Amino acid sequence: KVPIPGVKQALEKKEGLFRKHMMGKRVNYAARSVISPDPNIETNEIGVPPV
DNA sequence: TGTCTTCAACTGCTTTCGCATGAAGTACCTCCCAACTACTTTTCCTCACACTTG
Repeated sequence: KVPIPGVKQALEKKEGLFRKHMMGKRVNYAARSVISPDPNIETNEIGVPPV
């Protein structure tokens, strides 16, 4: 009945410590935001909000 | 003596990335707690009978 996981469960499945914190990670110096159109910028630029 | 064949039980996975917002188990046990009522507690107060008198 929901037995605390051991190191084998800790390392595998969807997570696989390898998959959730090694093959992909959170990163610093990053932001996420809803994108808004704008034709006046270059086609190679990105409009960054002053925040 | 030696090699071969099918079935059923067992293994591991089968969208990604984030918000929310975290909450909730529970038997067995209880000692603690809050209660109503009664009972008990500490200081204080005030009167009273007998022998004897004449």
